[PDB]
Amino acid sequence: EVQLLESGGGLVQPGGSLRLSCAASGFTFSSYAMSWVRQAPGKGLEWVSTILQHGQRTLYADSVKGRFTISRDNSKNTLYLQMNSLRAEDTAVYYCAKNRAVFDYWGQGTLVTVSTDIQMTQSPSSLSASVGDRVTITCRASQSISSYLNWYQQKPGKAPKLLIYTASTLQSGVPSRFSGSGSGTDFTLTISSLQPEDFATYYCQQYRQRPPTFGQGTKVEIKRA
Repeated sequence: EVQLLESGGGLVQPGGSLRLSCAASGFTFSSYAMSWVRQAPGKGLEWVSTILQHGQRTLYADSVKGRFTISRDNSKNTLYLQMNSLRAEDTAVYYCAKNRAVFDYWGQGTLVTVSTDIQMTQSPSSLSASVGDRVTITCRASQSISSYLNWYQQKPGKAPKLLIYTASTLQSGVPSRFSGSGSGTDFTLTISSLQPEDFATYYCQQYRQRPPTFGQGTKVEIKRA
């Protein structure tokens, strides 16, 4: 089984520094690029950084350029994010993810507390439904992204899980009631019959352009009493 274990999160003062670590097992660590994606409290997913297979090249998001440094030790199968000059905006749960575009495995995340791109828009923002219902989520892109569109499921209290990649291809182990379709700028994720485990927040992510960008997400919750 594939395992990603983050550590290093904690409370720090603004301007301070932290070092996050990710321990990987169950796959050839050196064969893949590794990324950090963060989620601010009550907000959506945001790609932070990516490092290539042998540490040759690194990419950063504009908000962290100059303050963050990603590194890896392929002998220790470990990934590092050195966060310097921390700000209040940096407060978030930081996730360790495999790959650079299609994040097929995620760690559980570590919480860090501080005392021109393609825009993806999801609709609805939230929706209340019941078991057995049919749910349809729409993801729209500011410019054409062909079919380079992924869908992630994030159950409450859990890390994101890859559902669909390249618009319509189901990930191994995903139930058939999930289906994805669309092209260009307009995409849909459909759950044909809701099950109690399907109540979660769903995110769409484009990897047509670097950096990859996410939608705000769609919360699918049970109908309140």
